[PDB]
Amino acid sequence: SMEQVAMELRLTELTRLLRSVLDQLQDKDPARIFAQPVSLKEVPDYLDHIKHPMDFATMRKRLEAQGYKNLHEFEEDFDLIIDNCMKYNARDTVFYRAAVRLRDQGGVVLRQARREVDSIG
Repeated sequence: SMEQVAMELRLTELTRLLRSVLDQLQDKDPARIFAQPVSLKEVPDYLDHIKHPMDFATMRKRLEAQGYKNLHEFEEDFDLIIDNCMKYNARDTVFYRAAVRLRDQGGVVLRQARREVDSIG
């Protein structure tokens, strides 16, 4: 149907916008602390602590399969990155501090992405 195609073009366009958001958020992590999944070889107890691990590479895989239907889903995954780190790591660590900085810097990016998603439809 033409309607199914139109819906597919919208998903494609949302995918484009989310890729640009993802790039901008990941620039706010120049240490690449959140680039890859926490290694279960190096942190063997991690899944006893954190039930839904998340990282930028895993988001990027989802994004490229057009697996985010809306901005809310993408923000949920970004929030898991931050929130997981802030639970596993103590306040006095470079990890926790990186998460706070990412949260604070990313909020600005996400605020204008929400306006763009709404605006363009």
